[PDB]
Amino acid sequence: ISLEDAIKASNYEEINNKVTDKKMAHQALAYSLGNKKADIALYLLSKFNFTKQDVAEMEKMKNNRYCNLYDVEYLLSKDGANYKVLEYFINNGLVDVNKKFQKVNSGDTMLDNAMKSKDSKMIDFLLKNGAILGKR
Repeated sequence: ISLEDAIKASNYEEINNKVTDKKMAHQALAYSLGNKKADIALYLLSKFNFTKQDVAEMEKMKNNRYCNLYDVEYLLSKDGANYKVLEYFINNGLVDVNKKFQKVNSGDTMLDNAMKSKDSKMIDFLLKNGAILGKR
C-alpha cells in the first residue's frame, strides 16, 4: 500500500515500516494533516523530533500535493480537526503564529483561518499566543 493509504487506514504497522527517518516523516505528517488524521500526526511527532528546520523542509517537499498547494501554517489551521497538531506546533515554537501565507490566500495568517471558521477554541488559543490578522 502507499504511504498515504496507510495513513488513511491508520495502519500503524505499515506506517512504522515505511517512515524510518525524518525526510519520510515530513511526507507522512503532510498527508496526516491533509487527511485530518490528528492521531497519526501526533504519533509521528512522538516518534520523530520535529524542529523549525523540518517545517522549512516541508515547505519545499517534492510530490506532496498538500505542501505543494498550501503553507504548513495553512494546513495546521484550515480544519479544526487538526487543532491538537496546531497546538503542538505553536507550543513547541515550530511556526511563527503570524507567518503570512505565500502559497494560498497570500497574506493571510492562521488567525484569518480561525476567524473565518468561527472556531472559538482555535481563535482563543491563537489570540493567547499573540496572533494577529494578515495585513494588506
